[PDB]
Amino acid sequence: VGRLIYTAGGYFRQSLSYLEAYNPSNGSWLRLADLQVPRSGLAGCVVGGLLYAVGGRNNSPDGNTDSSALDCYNPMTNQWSPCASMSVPRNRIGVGVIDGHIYAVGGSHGCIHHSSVERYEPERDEWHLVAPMLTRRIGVGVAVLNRLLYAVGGFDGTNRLNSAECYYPERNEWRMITPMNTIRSGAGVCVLHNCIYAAGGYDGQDQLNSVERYDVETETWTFVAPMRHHRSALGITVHQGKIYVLGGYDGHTFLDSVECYDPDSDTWSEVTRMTSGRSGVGVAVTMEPC
Ligand SMILES: Cc1cc(C)c(C)c(S(=O)(=O)Nc2ccc(N3CC[C@H](C(=O)O)C3)c3ccccc23)c1C
Repeated sequence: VGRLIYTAGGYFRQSLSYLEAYNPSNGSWLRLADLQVPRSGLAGCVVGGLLYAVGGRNNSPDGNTDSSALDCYNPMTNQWSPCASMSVPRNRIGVGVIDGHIYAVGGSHGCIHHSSVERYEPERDEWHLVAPMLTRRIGVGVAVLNRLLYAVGGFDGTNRLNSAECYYPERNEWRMITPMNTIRSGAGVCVLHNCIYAAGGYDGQDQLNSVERYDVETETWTFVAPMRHHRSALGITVHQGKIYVLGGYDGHTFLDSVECYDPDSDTWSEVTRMTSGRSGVGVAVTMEPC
């Protein structure tokens, strides 16, 4: 359910199919069952000890193709299993989980930028569209806090976004929440305690290192200790009350750089480095493969 940091897919010269797990308890990396198709700018989530890869795109030399797929990886069997496909392909996707259901936010398909949202029901192996986001959003940040889905930043088609909105599943509607202090396309969005962190990204001109959090109670975005490196198209996850950023693009290189955020000590620290440097990775935390 939650023990190893899994890094699914990514990109470096082409869309990677790598599935490496990191043990923060001994700094080790474990290469596992490669993804059936390589994918990049996909989402990674965990539902009931099972790891899911949602969306992305296969930027290959033989031709680039956005994904509608939702694969499943099992730490016990160390196997990938193709599950029910989402109505649409969604590259630079956003995913969150509310009450054991995967929500698939925005993402792009060819020139189209999606405003749409779809909900996977693992018990039935079905995908059903729900009300769409108020804005079209790619490279969107998605986080669930208090059984509410939040879509942070992204790119509408014309503008890079600082805006964010919340989804209330019962009413099946989206309302805008306080906008960020910074414009963030290709952010790294997660939830730690009661705050929603939006780290790095691209403000239209440069890769960001700034990390700002949204406090739900107070409804205000606030800056915190910046990251060591500037990153857009980065991996983010929370493990044992510490935010972990994974790779991404700095403006010059596709980083191998993995940083941990101690919110208690308000500090970012170089924790390891992924085998290969890469961007657009899918990242989730679940049980070891034993
Ligand atoms: C540098 C770069 C160039 C190429 C050719 C590709 C293919 C990749 S990628 O695989 O990682 N995909 C992604 C490219 C660009 C992204 N955002 C970030 C900022 C950028 C913008 O508004 O300018 C759009 C992404 C966001 C989330 C996930 C994957 C993203 C990368 C990062």
